[PDB]
Amino acid sequence: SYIKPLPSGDFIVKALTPVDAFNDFFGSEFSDEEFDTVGGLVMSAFGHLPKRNEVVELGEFRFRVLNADSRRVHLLRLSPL
Repeated sequence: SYIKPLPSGDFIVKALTPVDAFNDFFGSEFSDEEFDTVGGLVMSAFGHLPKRNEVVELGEFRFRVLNADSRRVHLLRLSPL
């Protein structure tokens, strides 16, 4: 549902993924008090609505925008650092 494994070892992650769920999958420690969803985590780090192929590094991961529309991020590619 939330994640799709890729054979590179990266993941496609839905922006609506709860941060609690994300930390459980990936071993990260992002704040579930400060953030509700991965897209919120990413949009805060950008400080704007990103376009496809914008990238941010947070924690031990790289987040690359695969899909966003005019309102929100939809899909991120997650790579380990």
